[PDB]
Amino acid sequence: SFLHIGDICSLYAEGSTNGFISTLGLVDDRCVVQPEAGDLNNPPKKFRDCLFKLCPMNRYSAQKQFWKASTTDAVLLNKLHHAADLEKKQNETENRKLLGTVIQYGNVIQLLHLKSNKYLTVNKRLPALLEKNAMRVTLDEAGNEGSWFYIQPFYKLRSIGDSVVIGDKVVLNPVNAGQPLHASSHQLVDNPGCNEVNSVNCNTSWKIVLFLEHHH
Repeated sequence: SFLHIGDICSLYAEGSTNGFISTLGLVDDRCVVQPEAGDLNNPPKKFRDCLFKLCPMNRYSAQKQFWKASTTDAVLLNKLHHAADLEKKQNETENRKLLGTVIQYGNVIQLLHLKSNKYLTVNKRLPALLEKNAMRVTLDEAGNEGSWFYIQPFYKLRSIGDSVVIGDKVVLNPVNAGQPLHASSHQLVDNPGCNEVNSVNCNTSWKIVLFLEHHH
């Protein structure tokens, strides 16, 4: 039972705080873990909100150049706009070819939160809202380089190059945005009950729990 691009899973954190990554609405871009909401044997009531789709690494170079422009030249801006469209089209095409391919440890993936249709994203230039020395994690619709994560093995049963097995505990390590995804114990003031997910050197493990195979 291996994990594939296109599979839909939930991510269960095991750390100082245990729980599935979830969100706080369609507008609020904060990611959290609610320990009391549920666990592996007793999953939370709103599980629709804990679902992520495993996606390939999107190209963002042309998009970034365009977003960046800024610029006064309309001719240039149109060339960049076109290039960004060709890039988005290439992601669409290539990502379709990758559907159903097995994910190997060391691969770069993106995590699409299905309910909000946004990617889990690390912001290398922003501190987390609560945990001081950590970097901020947010939900971003288009995503960016901060949405790129290496999926690495938490334990040595499997190594880089091996297929990721369902139920495996992994490290979600940003490619260049910062440190591993962390399930902190920093409780949100406004909410219960919810603890901040951020990016910082940590020992959190993330268990990949399969919900639906890609072909569905």
